[PDB]
Amino acid sequence: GSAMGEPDYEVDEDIFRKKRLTIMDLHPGAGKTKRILPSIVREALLRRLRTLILAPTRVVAAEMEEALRGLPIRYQTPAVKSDHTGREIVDLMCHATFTTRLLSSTRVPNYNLIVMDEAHFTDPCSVAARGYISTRVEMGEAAAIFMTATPPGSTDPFPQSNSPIEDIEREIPERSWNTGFDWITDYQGKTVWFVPSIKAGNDIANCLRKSGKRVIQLSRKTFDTEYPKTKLTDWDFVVTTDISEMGANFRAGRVIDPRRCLKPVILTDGPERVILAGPIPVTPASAAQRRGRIGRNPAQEDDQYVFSGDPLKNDEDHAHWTEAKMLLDNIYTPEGIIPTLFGPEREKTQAIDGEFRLRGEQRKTFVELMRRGDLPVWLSYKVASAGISYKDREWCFTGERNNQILEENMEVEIWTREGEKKKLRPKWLDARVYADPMALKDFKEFASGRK
RNA sequence: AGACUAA
Ligand SMILES: Nc1ncnc2c1ncn2[C@@H]1O[C@H](COP(=O)(O)OP(=O)(O)O)[C@@H](O)[C@H]1O
Ligand SMILES: [Mn+2]
Repeated sequence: GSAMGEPDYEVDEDIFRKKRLTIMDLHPGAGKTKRILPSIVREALLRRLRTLILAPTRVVAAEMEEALRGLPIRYQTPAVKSDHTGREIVDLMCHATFTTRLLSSTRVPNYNLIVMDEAHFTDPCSVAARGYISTRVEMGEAAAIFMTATPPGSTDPFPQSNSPIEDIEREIPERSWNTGFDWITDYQGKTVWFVPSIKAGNDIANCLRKSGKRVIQLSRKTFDTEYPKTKLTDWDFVVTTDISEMGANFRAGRVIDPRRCLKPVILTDGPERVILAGPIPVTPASAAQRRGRIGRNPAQEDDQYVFSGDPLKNDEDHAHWTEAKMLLDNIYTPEGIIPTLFGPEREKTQAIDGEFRLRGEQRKTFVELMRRGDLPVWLSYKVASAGISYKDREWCFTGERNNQILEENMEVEIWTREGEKKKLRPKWLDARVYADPMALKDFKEFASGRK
């Protein structure tokens, strides 16, 4: 038994058995991250188990550190700074960090216990990680615990909460607004507002500030200096991307959720390419996670969730299912086994197995294009499997006529390392490297030979 | 688009 949000003395021996995958399917705010996880970790240390803890984002990682503070844990994330002796048997890192380590030339510890928090995360690295973890369990090499309020197959956008939630459907502005949305600024409590992009977040946040509102902007770019500020009394609005979709304990009163996002889609009609489709409705699991940011305080009973529109459950055309398989086909078990996708996430798209297997230098190039080149999984796969080296940027110019990249209606020119002037016309098109002007600048640096 | 950047 336990009290005071403190960990339970009693932990089930069942969850530590090899060949055992435990799905902890508990509602938002039940105590997965900050009460259950510490109990498991303390009991893992006593059992002397080589242990891996996985967070989807740095927001979840920071939440974990608060609960795990004092324990001999090795943090492998910029989100947390702590002294490490080097003899820690418990490692903590993000989902994508682990997949990266699995794809790189050196070698993950042989964990016999793996705890993945937010085991529904649809980021391609997270899906591939679940594939690895579930084969390790199947082989009898590890015990694993998957913690999530929205396990695969979740259709309920309004799950159980610690406190009653007032669900309100209203129109929500995507852009700045002069007028017509007084309900946003008339509210007295603290609001968490989910935006599909940092661009949209910028022009919504400066719109709120000119109304004398204290606004914190959260994303991958501002996390470091800004997340400690949410752990304060000095804010009205948190305008956040999906970095805060999971795990966050903002201690707020309201979530504004437009329930929209841009989705990468692989197009198969004609030459294969990636587009950014949408904005389209988010999944029921995303809506449920976002709503899960509030109604967490049993002493605070009038929290609000303001949303717009229905969710869209069908995401089979989302590129993350192909890309997860592109990664997992190149990940190997120490025994030699390529892992298969976690049960519930199989046949989201037409497999077939080992289709994305890369050889020798191609697998290294594949990883290098993602980690050093900052290119998406699909694009990196296409370049690597064509036998192109990481530093060979020819493919950025040899695309068919229709692949010519435009910026402000003008044909993009690249000046190369050697002073050639060439039109940006890549052989493979991925809208993620050209849609946003900031993304395109980075891709222009890549095409130059300067990345 | 968003997330991750470890050894
Ligand atoms: N720093 C804190 N101070 C007070 N309460 C907290 C703090 N962090 C989390 N909580 C509360 O503890 C409960 C469980 O938190 P958590 O473990 O994050 O739940 P879950 O991971 O299942 O969403 C929630 O009610 C949450 O609001
Ligand atoms: Mn949690």
